[PDB]
This record gives sequence, structure tokens and C-alpha cells, in this order.
Amino acid sequence: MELWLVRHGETLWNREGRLLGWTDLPLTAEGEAQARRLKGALPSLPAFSSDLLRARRTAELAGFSPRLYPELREIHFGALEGALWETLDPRYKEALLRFQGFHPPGGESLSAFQERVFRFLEGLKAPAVLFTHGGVVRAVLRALGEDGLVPPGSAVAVDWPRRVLVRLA
Repeated sequence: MELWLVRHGETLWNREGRLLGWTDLPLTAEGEAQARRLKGALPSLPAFSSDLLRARRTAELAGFSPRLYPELREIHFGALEGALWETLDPRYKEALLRFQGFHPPGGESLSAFQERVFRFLEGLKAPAVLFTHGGVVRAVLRALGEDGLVPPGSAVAVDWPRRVLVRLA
């Protein structure tokens, strides 16, 4: 099943090293510009989007009218929302980097987060474009055995649940 995963553009925290999960931050001006550059480049397939502003705005500027689904949200960082990555306790830092054994205090466990992401993908009946977040893209790419680092405002097409098809930046 061909699925396009679009990581939303830049927000202030994405450029200042701060964890951004459920905090509803808007895209910066460049973040909006990154979204507009996607219009015409992404296939005009049915679109779904996280209900967070930054994702919805990316979908809109990319020329799509997505159906909103909370299951596509970034992981909730709870007490670590906005947390300065620099002073972030090594325990959480190491956990996020390895992508396991991570449950930000007050937020969602990585296991719960990944379960809702993969469950959402299972409900898709045809190719679609998903306006989502870095954590979501990473979870999907890691499951396929590949690096989940994709530039903000870029997209990766995958043939779920087998391999990566193409990385559009």
C-alpha cells in the first residue's frame, strides 16, 4: 500500500532544539514556505492529517483538504513539552535516540504511541497522503529497518508494510 508520509515544516522549536509534541505551535514563515513547495509535487491522493495546527496548515498550503485524525499526532511529551534538549536528562535523551524504553513523564509511552500510529495505517484502504510529524515518520521508517531522519517539510513514500519507495526533499 503506497503511503506518503509528510513531515510538517519548521516551527520555532524545531529550529531551537526543543521537544515539540502536543503543544500546538504554528509553522514559522519558512515552515509555511516549505509547505507551499510541496504543492504539485505530492500526488493528489486522498489526504489525512493530524489535528495539530502545524500539520493542518502544511496540508492546506500543500493544496490538500485532509480528513483530521488525532491518531496521526506527534507523541505527547507531557512534562517534557518544550523541554530544552540540551539540559534534557540523559535517561530521556538516550531513550529517544534509541527509540525504545521511552515514556516522557506525563506524556505518552513510546509503545502506546507506536501502536496508535501503526493501527491507523492498518485502516487505510487505498494510497493516501498523510500530513503528520517527525515521530510518526520515524516510527514507520524504523519498523521497515531504515533511518527515520527526514527533513522537516519533506516527505517519504513507503510501500507499507514492506519498504521505502522514495524520499522527496
